[PDB]
Amino acid sequence: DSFPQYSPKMQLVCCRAIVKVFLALAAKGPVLRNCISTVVHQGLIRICSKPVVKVPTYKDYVDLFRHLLSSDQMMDSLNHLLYDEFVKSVLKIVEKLDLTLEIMIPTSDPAANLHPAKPKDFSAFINLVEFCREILPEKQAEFFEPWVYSFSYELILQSTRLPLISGFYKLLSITVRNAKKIKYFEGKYSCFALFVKFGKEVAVKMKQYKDELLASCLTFLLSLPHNIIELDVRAYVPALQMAFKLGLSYTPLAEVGLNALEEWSIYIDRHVMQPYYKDILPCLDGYLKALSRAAQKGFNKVVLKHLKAISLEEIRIRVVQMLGSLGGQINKNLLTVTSSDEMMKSYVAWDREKRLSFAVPFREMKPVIFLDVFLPRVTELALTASDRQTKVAACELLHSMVMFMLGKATQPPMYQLYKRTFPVLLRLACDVDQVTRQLYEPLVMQLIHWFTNNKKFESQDTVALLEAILDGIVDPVDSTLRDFCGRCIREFLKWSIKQITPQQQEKSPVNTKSLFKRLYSLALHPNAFKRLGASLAFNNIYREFREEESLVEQFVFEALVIYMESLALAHADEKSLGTIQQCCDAIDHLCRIIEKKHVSLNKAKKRRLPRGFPPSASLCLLDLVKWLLAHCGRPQTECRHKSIELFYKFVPLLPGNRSPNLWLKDVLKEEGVSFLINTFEGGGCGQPSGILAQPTLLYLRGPFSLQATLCWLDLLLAALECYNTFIGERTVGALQVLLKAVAFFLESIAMSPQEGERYNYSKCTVVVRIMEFTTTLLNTSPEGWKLLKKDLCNTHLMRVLVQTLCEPASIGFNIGDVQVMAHLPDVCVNLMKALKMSPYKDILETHLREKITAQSIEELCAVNLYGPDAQVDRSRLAAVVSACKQLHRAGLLHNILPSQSTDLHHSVGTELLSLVYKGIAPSLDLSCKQLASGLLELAFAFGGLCERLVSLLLNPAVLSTAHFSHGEYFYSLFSETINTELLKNLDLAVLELMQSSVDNTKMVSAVLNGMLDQSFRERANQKHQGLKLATTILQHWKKCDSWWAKDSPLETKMAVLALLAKILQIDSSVSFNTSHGSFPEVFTTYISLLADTKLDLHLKGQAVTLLPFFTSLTGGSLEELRRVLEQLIVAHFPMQSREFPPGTPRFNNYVDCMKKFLDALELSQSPMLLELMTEVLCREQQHVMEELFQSSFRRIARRGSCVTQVGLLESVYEMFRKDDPRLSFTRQSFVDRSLLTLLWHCSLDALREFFSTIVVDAIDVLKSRFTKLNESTFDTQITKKMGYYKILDVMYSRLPKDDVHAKESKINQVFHGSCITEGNELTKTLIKLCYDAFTENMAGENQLLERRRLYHCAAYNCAISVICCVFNELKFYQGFLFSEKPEKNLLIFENLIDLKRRYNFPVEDELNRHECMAPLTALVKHMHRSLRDLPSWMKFLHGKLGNPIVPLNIRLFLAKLVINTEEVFRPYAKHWLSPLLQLAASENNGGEGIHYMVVEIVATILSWTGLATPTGVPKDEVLANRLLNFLMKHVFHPKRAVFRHNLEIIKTLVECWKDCLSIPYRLIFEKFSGKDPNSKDNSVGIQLLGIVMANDLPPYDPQCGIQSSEYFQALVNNMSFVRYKEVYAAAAEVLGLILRYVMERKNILEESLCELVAKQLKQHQNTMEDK
Repeated sequence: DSFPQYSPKMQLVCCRAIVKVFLALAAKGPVLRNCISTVVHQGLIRICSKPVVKVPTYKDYVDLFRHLLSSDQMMDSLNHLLYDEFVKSVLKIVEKLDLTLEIMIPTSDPAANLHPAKPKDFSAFINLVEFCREILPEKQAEFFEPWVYSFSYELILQSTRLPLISGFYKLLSITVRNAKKIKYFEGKYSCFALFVKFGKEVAVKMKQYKDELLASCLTFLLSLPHNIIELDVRAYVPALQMAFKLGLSYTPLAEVGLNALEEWSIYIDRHVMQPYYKDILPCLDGYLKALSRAAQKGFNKVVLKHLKAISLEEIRIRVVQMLGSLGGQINKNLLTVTSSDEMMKSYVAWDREKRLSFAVPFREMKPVIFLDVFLPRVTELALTASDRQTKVAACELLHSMVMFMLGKATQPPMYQLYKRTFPVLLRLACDVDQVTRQLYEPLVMQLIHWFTNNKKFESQDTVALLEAILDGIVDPVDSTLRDFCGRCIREFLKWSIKQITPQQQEKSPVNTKSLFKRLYSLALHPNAFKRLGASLAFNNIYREFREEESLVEQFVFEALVIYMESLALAHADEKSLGTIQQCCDAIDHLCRIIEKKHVSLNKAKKRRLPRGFPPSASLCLLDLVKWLLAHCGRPQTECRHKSIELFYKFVPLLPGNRSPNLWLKDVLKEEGVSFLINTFEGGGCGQPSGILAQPTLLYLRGPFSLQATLCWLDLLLAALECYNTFIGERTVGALQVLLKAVAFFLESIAMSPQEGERYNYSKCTVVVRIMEFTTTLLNTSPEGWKLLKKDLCNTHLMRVLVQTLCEPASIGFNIGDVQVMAHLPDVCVNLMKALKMSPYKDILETHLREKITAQSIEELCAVNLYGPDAQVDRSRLAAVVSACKQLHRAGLLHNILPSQSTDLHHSVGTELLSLVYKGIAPSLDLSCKQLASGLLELAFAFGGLCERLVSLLLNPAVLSTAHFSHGEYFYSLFSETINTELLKNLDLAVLELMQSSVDNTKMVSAVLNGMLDQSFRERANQKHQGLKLATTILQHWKKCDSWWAKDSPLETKMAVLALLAKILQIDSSVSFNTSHGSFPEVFTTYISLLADTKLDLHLKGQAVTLLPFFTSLTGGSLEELRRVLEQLIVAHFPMQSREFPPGTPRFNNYVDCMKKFLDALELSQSPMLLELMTEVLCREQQHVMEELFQSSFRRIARRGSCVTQVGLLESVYEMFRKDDPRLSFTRQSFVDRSLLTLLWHCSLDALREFFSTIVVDAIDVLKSRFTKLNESTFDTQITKKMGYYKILDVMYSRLPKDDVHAKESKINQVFHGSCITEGNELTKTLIKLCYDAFTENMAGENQLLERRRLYHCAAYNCAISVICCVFNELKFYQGFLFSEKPEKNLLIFENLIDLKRRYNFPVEDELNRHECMAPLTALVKHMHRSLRDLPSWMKFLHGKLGNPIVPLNIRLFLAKLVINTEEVFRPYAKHWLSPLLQLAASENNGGEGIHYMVVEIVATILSWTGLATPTGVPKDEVLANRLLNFLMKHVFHPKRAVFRHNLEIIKTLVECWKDCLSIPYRLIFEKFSGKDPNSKDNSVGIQLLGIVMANDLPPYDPQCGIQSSEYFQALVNNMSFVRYKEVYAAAAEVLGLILRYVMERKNILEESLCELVAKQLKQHQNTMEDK
C-alpha cells in the first residue's frame, strides 16, 4: 500500500524484498502457501480501494505488480504461481462486488437506471478493470493458457446478468486477445461454441449502447479471431463499419478497426469477403480528408538531468498503405458507391427560390444578402464542429437565423424550409453539450407553443413540426432523441388543448383524435422502432389525457386492444431491443387508469370499436373481459401473459365484486363445459384442437421445416401455460378440464448449423413448462391423480426427468443460456417434492434407481481425477454430484440412494470422505478443487459424520514430500465447506473439538479461529449462530484449563487472548455481564493474563483492548480489576515523564501502551479508567504526548449518556478535592488540564447537576479564611481555591443566562431553596469574596508569592466570567475589577503582574501567554459589543499606562492588551497613541530596546493613520523624533529579511512623518562615511539616504552636522570602493536622484556635484571599463 510513496531507484529494493519474502513463504510445503493467497488478494483490495482518477492511484502500482508476474530477477539465488494466484484473486474480486443498478420515460438503458447501489463498489470495479488491462496484455505465452476457459465462462456469466456494465467487455477483450496471441480455437470446443454464441448475442445487443459502452463492445467484438469465427460474417459487418464511422474522434477505435480489417482481409479467403467489401470500404474515405528554460546556456551537465497514444496522421498513412495493398480489383469499391446515398442529397438546394432577404444596414446603401445560403453550412457547423468556440458561435448564429425566419414568416411560403430545419433543432436541443442544451430547449418549447396556438393552426408549418417530432420519436439508433421527442409530444398534447377551444376541435386536422389515430397506425407497423416509439408516445402522454374526462370514457378500450395487439406483434423481435418493456409499461398505466374510472362508471353507452372485435352496438367492461378470456391462449408469450394477468385483475372489477372462481362456475354452468376447453386452445382460428395432435397430422412429416415445428411448439406452450394458470389458482377444478398433444413430445426429446439451436431452445422452453405443470397439478389436488393418463409416459417423463438431473445436454439444453440453467434445479426439485407425496413415488424411485446407484457412483469415481483430463472424467462426476445435491434438496435421498450402513452412517458418505481425504495425498487446479468441494458437500449432506469429520481433522498423521502434517492440509485446502458444515451441526462439534485439546492445542486453536472467522463473516445474515457459538465456547472453558498457567509457553497465551477478543466482538450485547454463568472463569483468565511479569507489555497492550468489555461489572469485581490494574501500572511504569530516552522501542513501547490505554478509555466511558489515566498523566510538568490526552478527553466528553458524564466529572472532582499529602503541583494540574478540559471542550446541557452538587460546598471553602501558619497546609488550600474559581468560571462562561438567572435547581441548592431568589443574591455572595481576592493587601507578605499571584489571576478570571454571565447592561466595573482604591493599598494590576523578571524578548511569545491575555481580550470585545474615552476602562488604563512612574512589566502588559484588540481603540485613538509612542520611544525597554514591542507599537500607530498624528503637540513630537533617531541608529541587523523589514517601517514612518521635523543627517553621514575598500559599512547608510530621498525629503544641509562640501564628497567617493555591486550601484542611484531634484528645484548647487561626479567617473573610464 505504501509503495507509491517512494522514489525512483528506490522502487526496486522494495520489489526485490517482496519477491524474496514471497519466495521464502512458498519455500515450504503447502500448509502456509495460503498466506500468499491472502496477501495478494488483500493487496488487490487495497489497490482497488484507492480513488479513481502525493495522492496515489493504481497507475503508481502498475510497475510494482508488472515487476513480478514474470520478471524473475534471480541474482538473489514462482512466476507461474504469482500469475495464477493474481488471476484467481481477480476472479474472487469480480465475484464478490455488488454492481447492481437502481433507478421522464427513456429508451436508453443507462439513462436514469445508471445509479449504482454501492458507488464504492463501482469505483473499485473500474479501478480493477483499468489495472488489469495493463497487467495481462502480455507475458501470455503459457500462464494464461489454462485460465482461458474458466475466465471467459465467469465473464460471460457475470455480463449476461448485467449487460450494460462496461468493463466486462474490456476484460473479455483482454482474454480473447490473450487467446489470440497463442494458437487457439483451432477447428475447448465448448469454449469456442459458447464464445460464438455470446459474440452473436452481443453483436445483436450493442445496437443501443452509448459512447463508452459501445466503444467497449466494439473493442471486444473486433478482437475476435474471425479466421475461425467466420460463419455469418454479415452479423459482424455493422460492428466494423461503425468502428470507423464512430472513429475520427476516438483514435484507438480506428486502430482496432484497421487491425480487424487487415486480419480479415489477409487470413480469410478472398471468396466470402469479396461480396462484403462494398459495405466496409466506403466508410474508409473519411480518413483521407525544463530543457527549454535553460536553452541558451550550453548543453552542459545542467541539462543532463532534464533528459531523465496513437495520433491521426499515422492512421491515414496506414489507411493508404492498406488501400494500396488491397489491390486494384477491390479498391474501386471505396469510391464507386459514393455520391449516391447521402453525399449528393446534401448537395441539394433546400428551397427552390432564395428567401430570408437580409438588408444589412449601412450608412447609405443598405445592400441585400440572402441568409438561406449560409443555412446548409451553419447547420452542419452547429450539429458538429469539433471546436467549442466555433460550435457556440454557430449555435448562436443559427438561433438568430431561426428568430429571423420566424419573424419574416409573418411580415412568403416557408414550409419547405421548416422541414429541413426542425430536425436540426430537435437534434440540437438534446445533444451532449451543456451550453447548447441550455439553448434550443426553450426555443423548441416556444416553437411548440407558437405552432399549437390558434393564430397558427391547421397550417403546413404546424403539421410539418408535428411530423418532424413524430419521425424523431421513431428512428434507427438514437437513444437520447426518442425521450426528448416524447417530452415534445407530451408538451404538444398539453398545449394543443389549452390553447384550442373545443368548438374547433371536432372538424380540424392535427387534433387529439387525429394524433391518437396516428399513434395507433404506428402501433401496428411491422417494424420494431415504429411501434416502440408508438408505445413510448402513450408512455409519455398517460399523465395527460387522464386528468381530462370525456376522452377516458371514449377510447380506453380501443387503446387497450390496440396496445395488446402491438405487444403480440412485438413477440418476434429481440428482447434486448426493449420494445415489449415500453408496451408493457403503457398497458400497465392504462390498466391502472381503467380500474378507477370504470369501477364506479361502468356503463353501456356508445364507444369506439377496437380492432379485431365483433361488430357491436355497445361496449363495456364485461365484453372486454370476455374477449380477454377468449384470447387467453395465444402463441405469443408476453401478450398471453399480459392478457391472463389483466383478466385476473378485471374479474373482481365487475359490479358483482365476485371472486373469479364463482364467476367462472356461473359462466360454465350455462355456456357449457366445452366452451372452456377450446377457449384454452383457441385465441384465433389456429388450434391444438383441429389438428388434435403433434407435428404428425400435417402436410409433410419425417423431415420438417423450422416454421411448422415452431408453430406447434408455441401453441402447445400457450395451452400448457393457460392450463397451469387456471388449475394452480383455485378457480376451476382439475377434473373440469380433463391435453393429448403431449404424447409424441416425450419422444421429441431425441431431436442446419443454427436451426438446431433455435429448435432446441424452443423445445427446452416447453419441457420445463411441462414439468412445472405436472408439479402444480399434483400439488393443487391429490385426488386428481387418477385422471393422470399414465404419466409414466412409457418411461419417458421419468426419462426426461432423469436426463434433466444428470447430463441435461442430450435433450436440448446448450451451454451458454445461463438464464434457463439457473432455473432447472428449482423446477426439478419442485417436481420431486410433488411426486413423492402423490402415489407415484414408487415408479419415480424405481426408474431413478436404473440410472443412479451406489455402485454406479463407485464405478464412476476413480483415482485418475488428479490427472490433466477433466472434460471426460470429471464431467460425469460433476453431473452426478449436482444431481445428488438437487435430489437431497427435495428431501429424498435415502430412498433413491439406499442407506448402505455398517453401524450408523451411510457407506456412500464415508467412502466419499475417504476419497476426498486420499485425493490430496500422493495439483491446485480450480476445476478439480471445485469438484472436490462439491463432493465433500454432498458427502456431508448425506447424513452426520460430524464426529468423524473432527476426528479426521485432528488426526496427527504425517505424510509429506519436500513437510506439513496430514489432517492439517485437509483444513488448509478446504476451509469453507468444512466450517459451514461445522456451524450447522454445532452443540456436538464443539464438544468433540475441545474434548482433545491438551495434546492438540495448535490444531484446535487453528480450527476454532477459522470457525470464528467464518461465523464473523456470516454476520448480518443469520445474526444468531454467532452468539450461539460464542456462548457455547464460554460454557466449555474448564476443559481448556491448560493454556493459561506457568506452562504453555509464550505462543499459547497470545492465542488465548486472540480467541477471547474474537469471541467478545460477537458477544456481550446479550450476555457476559456478571450473570452469563461462566463469567467467573473468563474473568479469572483475564485477570491472570493481565498480571505479574509474564512477558512484554505489547500483548498487555492487546489485553487492555478488551478492557471495555470488562468495565461494566459491579460488586467487588471492579475492586479486583482496579487493584490488578494499579498493580501492573505501578510495576510496569517509570514514574517519570522521560525516564526512557526517545528512540529505542522502550519509548515506543511506552507510547504504544499509553495509546492502547487511551483507546480503551475513549471507546467506553470508564470513570475507573479515567481516574487512573489522569493520575498517570497530570503528575509531570509536561508529558511527552500531551495532545492525545486532550483529544481523548474531547472524545469522552461527547459520547452522550448524560448520567455518565456527570459521573466522570463527580469522580474526578471528588479525587481532586480529596485531602491527601502531596506537592500540590499534581493538585493544581488535576484541574488545570484534566477537569477543565472536560468542562470546556464538551458537556451535555444536563451538566448543571454537577454544578448543583458543588455550589453548596464550593462557596463554603472560598468563604473559609486562610491559615498561613505553615506553607505545607497553605498551598493546598490556595490550590483548592484556584480549582474552585476555575470550575466556577467555566460553568458560568459555558452555561447561558437561563439556568443561573432563573431558579430551577441551583438556587434550590443554594441558601434555603424555594425562596424568592429569582436569579441572584448568591452570585453577589461569591462576587464579594472574589473581588476580595486579587485585591488583597500584599503589604510585606513573604511566604508565597508566585502561588498568590496565580491565585489572584484565577480570581480575576472568575470575576471576568461572572461579569460576562451577569446582566452587564450597565457599567458595573467602577467598583468591580476596575478603578480600585489605591489609597487603601487595594492595588489590582500591580500584584498579579510579576514585575520582577525581565523578559529577554528576541526580535525573531511570552507576554501573550500571561494566562490573562485571552480572557481580558475576550472581555474587552464582549463589553465593546455590550454597549470620548470611557472613564471606567478606557480612562483608567490610559492613566495607568501614560505615567512612567508605574513599573515596566505592567506597562508592556497593557501595551500588549491594547495592540491585541486595537480595533476597539481605533475610534478613540487620540489619547492612546501618546502613551503608546512614549513607551515605544522610551529607553527603558528590555535590553537594548525590545524591537518586537516597538515594531508592533509603530505598526499600530500607522495602522490608524488619518485619525490621529504623532505631531501637533511638542511632547509627542520630540518623543517621535527620539524614536526615529533610535530606529535609524539601530536599523542594522545582519539578517537580510529583517533588514528589509526595518527599512520598510522607516519608509512608512517617514511617509507618515512628513509633517514635523528632522532626519539624523550626522548619523547617516557617520553611517556611510569612513574609508573601507573591503567592507559594506556604507551600504546601509546610503540605503537610508535613499529612503530619505524616496518621496520628497531633500538633503537639507544648511545647518546640520558637517558642511555640504564634506557631505557630498563623502557621498560621491563611495563609488571608488569597487568590491560589491550594491554599494556603488545604489550610491550612483541616489546621486542621480539628488541631481534630478537639485535640477528640478531651482538652487545654485548642481554644478558642483556635476563636476565632482564627472571627475569620479573619469577616474574609472580608463582603469576598469564595466564599473
